[PDB]
Order: sequence, then structure tokens, then C-alpha cells
Amino acid sequence: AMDPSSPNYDKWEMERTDITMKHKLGGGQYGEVYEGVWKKYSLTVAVKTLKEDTMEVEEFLKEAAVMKEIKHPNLVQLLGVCTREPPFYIITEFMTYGNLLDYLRECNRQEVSAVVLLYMATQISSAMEYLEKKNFIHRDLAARNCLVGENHLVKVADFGLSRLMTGDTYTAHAGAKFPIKWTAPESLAYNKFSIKSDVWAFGVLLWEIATYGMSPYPGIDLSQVYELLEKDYRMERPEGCPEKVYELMRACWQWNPSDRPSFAEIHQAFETMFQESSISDEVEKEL
Ligand SMILES: Cc1ccc(NC(=O)c2ccc(CN3CCN(C)CC3)cc2)cc1Nc1nccc(-c2cccnc2)n1
Ligand SMILES: [Cl-]
Repeated sequence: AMDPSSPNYDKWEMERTDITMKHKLGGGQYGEVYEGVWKKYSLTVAVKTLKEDTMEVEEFLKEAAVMKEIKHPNLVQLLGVCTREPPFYIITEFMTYGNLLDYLRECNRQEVSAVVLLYMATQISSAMEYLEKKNFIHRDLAARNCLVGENHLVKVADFGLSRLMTGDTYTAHAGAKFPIKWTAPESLAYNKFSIKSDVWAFGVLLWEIATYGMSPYPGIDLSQVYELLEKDYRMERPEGCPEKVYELMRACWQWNPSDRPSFAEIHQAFETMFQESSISDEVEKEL
């Protein structure tokens, strides 16, 4: 596939010996993803590989194919693949600060101020606006699936955490493992996923951002979440959150999917949200 004249030529295919494989990334909270070094550039990269004899070879190849079709500053950047023969690799850039959820929980709040949180939320909506217009659905948007780079740059990723994750984030539901607290009602009850269920998840992600990474619906048992949501319960405006930001969360959590804003509308909302007063002024007024 590396031969220019070949009808099977793929500019993404690269020589895997160009990469030095290091240890598994983030301990193992990403599964078979390893830190690697692209020798020629002395560049640290992230390398996703396939688990020992699994039946997700087609899903792996499908993911590689989809990544070749997307290019956006806020989506993890594909650097190359090694899929001509085993072992299959998907290589992407390495993001210095790791996942957004841990970053929010461990950051210097003086640096990562309300302005920066808004910037992070806006960048995420930009990536989703892109996927939206290209007719893609994310299906598992949450802070744990976003990465943070230099200067608070945020990129939306998809680590296929469903089964890798430990703890209560993902629980048994509809024959699969669902991160219930980020799942839209129609997804929970009718297994219907769409860009609108991503919007509902984005609203939960916005709440994660606004609380520096608190876990949603704290103290509520998952077995009562649907009934509560059906009777219009929603997490209250969190401490210090600007009213306008909370209104956007509420819009994302409309019961009817069709009533939720598009990501294009969400991104625009962010860009013009604080034209009469700054978010800093609102976070003071609120407190
Ligand atoms: C090495 C790799 C291989 C594949 C991917 N893939 C994606 O991140 C991704 C994002 C969006 C889509 C779009 N897709 C559309 C269809 N729907 C259903 C799912 C989403 C697909 C793949 C990322 C990576 N990068 C990655 N993976 C795990 C951890 C890290 C990582 C960790 C710490 C610091 N820097 C990087 N980096
Ligand atoms: Cl899709």
C-alpha cells in the first residue's frame, strides 16, 4: 500500500519499525494503547493495537478508515496506520496532559479558570459540530474521552472505554455496558442513538467541566434515574455556574431529542454567550 502507483496505495500506511513501543498508556485505562516514539522525529505518539485474538478486527479497521476521513483541530490527529499485516496499529499524536476528566480534577484552578473551562467546552462543541455535519455520531461523549494538550487545547477522542473502564461508570444495560449517567433517555429506553443523544451527553460533559470533574447525579441510584428524568428531574445549576451556561445544559437535556440544539447551534451559542458581561463577572455575580 506504500507504492504511489498502486491502486491500493494508502498514504497512511507506514513502516512499523519506525516506531519504538514503550509501556501501556495511562496504566491501562485505554486498554491496548501504548506510548511509542516515532524514531525519525524523536516524537512521542500514542499507538493503539489489537488485543490477543479478538473478534474486533473489522471494528479496528473500520475505526482506522473513519479516522482517515476526519481532520479537525479538536479531534485527535491520526498520524499513520500499520494495517498491511499484523500487528495492526493506529498511530495518533500524544497529548501531553492526558484525559480531560483527570485534568479537571487535578488542575491548578487559578490557571484553569472559568474562561478556560468555557474555552474547553467550546472546542469540544467545535469538534462535535464537525462530526455532526459529516454525518458521524460519537456515541460515548464524556470528559474521560477528551484529551488535553498545550495551552488548554482539547481534542475529542473515542477510547472505546465501555468494557475497559472499571468502577460504576459503565454498567450492564441492554446487553451492553452503558455509562448510564451520560446516556440520553431514548438511548436508555429504546436503544436509539443519534447526534442528538450525543448532544445530551455533551450537556453532561458540560456539567463535568463546570464542576471540575465531579461525578454526575451523585447519590442517586441508577435504577431511579430514568423515572426521575421522565418526571423532568435534572441536575441543579452547580455552584458558581453562570445562568447562561446552565440554560445551555438544560437545552442539551431536553427530553425530546428533536428539541435539543444541534452542535452547530451550541458552538454558536458559546461564541456569543457573554457579549454583555464576561463569564468571570457572571461567576462572581452567581457566587
Ligand atoms: C492511538 C489512537 C487510536 C485511535 C483513536 N481514535 C479516536 O480517538 C477516535 C475519535 C473519534 C472517532 C469518530 N468515530 C465516529 C463513529 N462513532 C460511532 C465513534 C467515533 C473515531 C476514533 C485515538 C488514539 N489516540 C489515543 N488513544 C488512547 C489514549 C491516547 C492518549 C492518552 C494520553 C495522552 N495522549 C494520548 N490517545
Ligand atoms: Cl457514525
